Amino acid sequence: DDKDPMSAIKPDMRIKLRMEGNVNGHHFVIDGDGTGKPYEGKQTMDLEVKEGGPLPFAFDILTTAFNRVFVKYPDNIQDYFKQSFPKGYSWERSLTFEDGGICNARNDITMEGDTFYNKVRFYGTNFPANGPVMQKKTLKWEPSTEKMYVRDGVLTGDIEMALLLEGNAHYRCDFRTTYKAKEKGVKLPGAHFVDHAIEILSHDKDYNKVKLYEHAVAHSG
Repeated sequence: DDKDPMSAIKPDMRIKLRMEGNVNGHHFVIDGDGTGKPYEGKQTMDLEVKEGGPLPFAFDILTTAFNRVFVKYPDNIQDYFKQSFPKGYSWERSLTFEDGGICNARNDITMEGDTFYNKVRFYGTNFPANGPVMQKKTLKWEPSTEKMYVRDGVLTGDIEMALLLEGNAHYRCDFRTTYKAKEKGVKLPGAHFVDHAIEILSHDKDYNKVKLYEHAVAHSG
């Protein structure tokens, strides 16, 4: 062990992002600019809708597609994401909501110097016209625990999410993310959990500009 552990992943990195896709036929393009500390499991991002604004659907369904490199991994758990760089990795995610709405998100994450670049694509469909997503009745994603494990040789993360709605109601969704490193020799980690909390710090009236924050910590049992 004579190599620099932070030779690729610096304690303070920048994040550049561009999201492209549509939800129920409404195309949009959102840019992302923020920083974060990977070893502390924190990241902040200033978002701006460049096309398709104002979004006719809830902005909360997109926040989780706006990088597990910002996870505070203990020394007894293999960090599959921090060992994915400088080359990077990518993930594919499916979001299955309780009223039939289904989304497919993916992000190709590369590293150029001190900046994380993200090529995000978000495609949602089957959302009911009177549902809380199209009617914009959501408030926040509840903090929740993602479970990491190896499924058929690929690092998989399932979690049961929940969106707080207006009127003391909840709107649940089931996530399934597959994380693949571009170097196919990166050692897969063991089964562990990732407690995370995502929230919108500030936003304008039409959600054209959003300041997003996320905090995540990894642990086992």
